[PDB]
Amino acid sequence: NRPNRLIVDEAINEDNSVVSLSQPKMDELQLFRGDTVLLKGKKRREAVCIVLSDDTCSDEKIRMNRVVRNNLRVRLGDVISIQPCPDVKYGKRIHVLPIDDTVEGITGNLFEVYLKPYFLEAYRPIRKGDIFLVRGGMRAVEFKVVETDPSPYCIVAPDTVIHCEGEPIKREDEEESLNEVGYDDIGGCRKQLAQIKEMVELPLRHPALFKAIGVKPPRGILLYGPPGTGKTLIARAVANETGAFFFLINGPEIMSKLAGESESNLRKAFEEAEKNAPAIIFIDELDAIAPKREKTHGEVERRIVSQLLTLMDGLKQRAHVIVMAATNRPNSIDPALRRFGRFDREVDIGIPDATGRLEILQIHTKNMKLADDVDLEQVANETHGHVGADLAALCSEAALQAIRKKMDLIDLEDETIDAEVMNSLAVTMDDFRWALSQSNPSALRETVVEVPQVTWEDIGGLEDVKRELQELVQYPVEHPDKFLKFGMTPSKGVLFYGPPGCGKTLLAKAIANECQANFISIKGPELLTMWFGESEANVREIFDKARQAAPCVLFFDELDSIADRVINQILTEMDGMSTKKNVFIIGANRPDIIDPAILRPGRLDQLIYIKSRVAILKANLRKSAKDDLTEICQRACKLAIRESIEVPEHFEEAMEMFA
Amino acid sequence: NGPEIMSKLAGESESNLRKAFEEAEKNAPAIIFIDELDAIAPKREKTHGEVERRIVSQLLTLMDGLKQRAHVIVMAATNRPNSIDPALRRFGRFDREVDIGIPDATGRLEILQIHTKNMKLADDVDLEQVANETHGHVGADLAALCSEAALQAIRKKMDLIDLEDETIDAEVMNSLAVTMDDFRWALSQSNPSALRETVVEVPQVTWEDIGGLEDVKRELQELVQYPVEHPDKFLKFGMTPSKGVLFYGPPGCGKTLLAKAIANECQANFISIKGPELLTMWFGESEANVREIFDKARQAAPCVLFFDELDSIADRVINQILTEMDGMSTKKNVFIIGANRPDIIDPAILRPGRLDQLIYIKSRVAILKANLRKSAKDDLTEICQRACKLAIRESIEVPEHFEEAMEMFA
Ligand SMILES: Nc1ncnc2c1ncn2[C@@H]1O[C@H](COP(=O)(O)OP(=O)(O)NP(=O)(O)O)[C@@H](O)[C@H]1O
Ligand SMILES: Nc1ncnc2c1ncn2[C@@H]1O[C@H](COP(=O)(O)OP(=O)(O)NP(=O)(O)O)[C@@H](O)[C@H]1O
Ligand SMILES: Nc1ncnc2c1ncn2[C@@H]1O[C@H](COP(=O)(O)OP(=O)(O)O)[C@@H](O)[C@H]1O
Repeated sequence: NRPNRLIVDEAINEDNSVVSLSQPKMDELQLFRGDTVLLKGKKRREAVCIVLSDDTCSDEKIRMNRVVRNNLRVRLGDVISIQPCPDVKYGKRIHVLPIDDTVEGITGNLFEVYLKPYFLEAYRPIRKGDIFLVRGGMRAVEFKVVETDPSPYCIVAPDTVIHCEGEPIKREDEEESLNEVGYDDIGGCRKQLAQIKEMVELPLRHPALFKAIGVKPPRGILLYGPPGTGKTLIARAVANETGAFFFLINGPEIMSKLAGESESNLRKAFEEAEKNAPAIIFIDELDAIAPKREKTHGEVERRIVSQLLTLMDGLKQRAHVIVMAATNRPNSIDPALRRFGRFDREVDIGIPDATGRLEILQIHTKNMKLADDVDLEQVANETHGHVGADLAALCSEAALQAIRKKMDLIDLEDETIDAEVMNSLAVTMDDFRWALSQSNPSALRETVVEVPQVTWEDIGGLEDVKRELQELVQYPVEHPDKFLKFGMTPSKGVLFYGPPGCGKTLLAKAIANECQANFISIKGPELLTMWFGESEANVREIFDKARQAAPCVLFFDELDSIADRVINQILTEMDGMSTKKNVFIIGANRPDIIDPAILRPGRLDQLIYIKSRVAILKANLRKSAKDDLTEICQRACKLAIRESIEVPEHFEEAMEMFA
Repeated sequence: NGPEIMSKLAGESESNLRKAFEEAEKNAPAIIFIDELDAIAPKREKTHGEVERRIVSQLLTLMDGLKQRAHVIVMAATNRPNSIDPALRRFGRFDREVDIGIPDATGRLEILQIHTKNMKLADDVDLEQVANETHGHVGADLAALCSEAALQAIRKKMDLIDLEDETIDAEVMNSLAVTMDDFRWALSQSNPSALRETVVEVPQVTWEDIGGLEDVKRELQELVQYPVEHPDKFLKFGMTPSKGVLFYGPPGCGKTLLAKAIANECQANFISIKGPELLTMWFGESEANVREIFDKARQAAPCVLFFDELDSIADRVINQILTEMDGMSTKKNVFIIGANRPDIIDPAILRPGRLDQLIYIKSRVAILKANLRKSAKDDLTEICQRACKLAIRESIEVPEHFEEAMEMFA
């Protein structure tokens, strides 16, 4: 019913002048490639840009970056009308202007700097009144098309004289900034972002629905993670994204107010968020305001939490507010905010994976002229355990470096601090090398969630167990119905005991690869020691970030390290682990100091043990002449590389009771 | 609302509680319900305040001030005996405990049913199923589920169909159905993580899941199957029934599946307090947590208690379980089972007034029949499982394997 209309979705191609559809739709709409389309959005707007194809598009959702989307006064979810519009004629005169707030500080001629680079061989269809963004000179510039000759919309051709006077246009009310915290600004946090998104989607963008309805719509949204994971952003952006009024509550701020005035604030906090509703009240650094754990010692520290819990209930479904809190971990927060009616929806944000950090890194360089030798992916690679902040700060450092070298030293000619300068000012792969080898690479590490990369290629011999695990996992994850035709239910865990350097680990990380499910490597030394004292509570937390990161396979290497608390605790959270969910559990030199209970059912009821020393030499020199296991292959790669520096091709020089 | 009553200026707090009763004593009969009390009156070791102390008082000053003629029944909701101040327990204040607990198999169903008495559930919505896989949830958990699952429907079908237009009206929601795929989504979320604890269920397993050793089988039925159905037949001899029994021996022997069974023949609940568990996964220094167990024990009667893996641990925990063992009103349905190391076992536990009954655990030929019942026609289970597998893995590759799988103390 009404084919020409489709639901706006985020864009894959960040290029302003393009909207991409799915092929079947485009044929249904007699649309080709270079095809120029017309777009009628909300508030009576029209945005004529170019349409393309896209395999991951929806047969009814038109992908489109925020520019083309704000130029329609549309949010993500609203549906627009597309219509082929090939009757556009090469402009003649394109009189434009910069929104006075993206230019405050840049001197010189904009045109030459941002305009020309922008249009040169693009022919970007443009329509009178469109606000488009240009990233150059190490920042962002918003330009408003004031008057276009082939009116309304024309195609900026090479012969279309593009005028630019000198009276930056004041930013009109409704024309929200494009420099605004957006979805496109958050990277690496895909799957979980996607979760915040649906929770609010309904109550936040479809208000009335919760009037003609009587259903419990989340109110409190808690975000977990370590400082710099990007909660604020993910927050300010989901609000800035769905047209909600965003009202912030900086936790340290709310404490730095006279003993009492504190309250009044939180109250106005909600008293103002309940005004412009839909609205998201974001409590930043909550663990500072409401940490009623064993740090709760105060005649006023207690009144505050109350006052907030008195409001974290006071809000009715009709209020149209979704309160979002950002704490660090289950224990930083008061166990009373967990009540069902307050902050009941946890969303774990975590450390960005290999790909993440890249996106992230990419996201913060969308302005600086990176060099041809800047392999951002590289930067992403050697940075193993960083968070957003760490990664962003890096781009600033690395960047400032450029500016600290080339430019001001060249002060000698003079101080032309202008556009053309920053514009051509490049940041080479040596600027990141400097930024990285600093006093900032020291990132606050913790337990990471990655997607196993190693397959069965890095494990030779013992192919006995290999064809076994694939049956307790490679079948209940891809073949769900084949496991309801027998009656029996899958195992919750398994155990791998034996001598060191045997293969257990490289196997546990492997088994997950064949299921594309994450992994969690909780080393033995580690829970007890390097984490937090008396942390039988830290253990339940592990499972939280475990069952949540599903599909996944858990693995506690070196279980012999430790019926005591820790063990018994890992055992308790082992039974309460919703079996009917993707939460596998591996185990790990001393089958004696091992509590038999761990051997017992409902836990590690599976018992395994670890030709071999002939093929484990092939998968140990693959990426490495043609004539403990690795303790030798390494003493060779060395005497082999030390023999060259002194022709890349050594060895002679290197040379059951329990079962 | 307890947090509410604390979030008021140091002092105004009182005035409230007073009007609280000053208004409830007006429209009386009336029930003054103190929500989240453990926040107001937790005079346990968290009682550190020149004002935290005045409040509790002020309330205890009223929790007495009320006369029979007042016509008010004050109801408090706390989490456990220790969350509350031991002074509210005085006879005259809050003296009547009513333990609400985690909903059993049937419960969760009703519950689930109760929150869908409005949404057009689909013909393929087996609510009982939802009830089944959700083992340890509470009301909230279960309700929140219906909302999630529900919103799901509304988040799919409807607004996507925004394309026609936004007719948010009755006929829409009316025909808007919530399928068994909406609950599948709601369940496989970040909410199924329910706050588990010790549950009270009605043993389902009978004597069918235990073959061999029918010696003890015809024994327990005499210390329970007779004093629960035949009360007078136990006052015609003089002797009084045993308060407990003990089952020691090698692993995977049958003790547990027996303790849960013995209760089934009496339709009496059961409580499985695993060994690792009291000490570890509960709360530290919890010789007080142990008396609590008996509280939720004698209360859930008729019932049979069972501490599996007693060898895990005269120390506190044990001695404590022993103390609350004598003070356990014998003239009430409070049986007590026990549970690989008859050495690290304090003889006192062997002694009378406790586990004066001592038992030990054909067999490995019939324990194979009750292990393949609901499962060809040509440690005990450590094999029957390696078979059901190589049997189902042999099909995915026709539902019918084995060859492939293959006293000092007494
Ligand atoms: N099957 C294998 N294939 C390739 N390399 C292996 C294999 N087994 C052991 N290694 C090498 O031996 C070292 C120990 O590897 P790993 O398998 O990760 O530990 P582990 O045997 O599981 N540890 P542990 O639990 O203490 O016995 C590594 O540096 C590997 O390169
Ligand atoms: N009599 C029995 N009938 C059927 N199955 C049994 C029997 N005894 C043991 N099993 C199996 O053995 C495993 C251990 O069962 P269970 O009887 O519950 O423990 P237990 O012997 O009481 N434990 P423990 O106190 O450590 O010796 C289970 O998976 C059962 O299926
Ligand atoms: N996942 C990410 N992708 C891109 N940028 C990120 C991400 N996480 C953090 N950042 C950047 O790091 C900084 C940290 O932001 P913020 O959300 O406020 O931190 P916090 O998690 O402490 O609240 C921001 O300026 C943001 O742009």
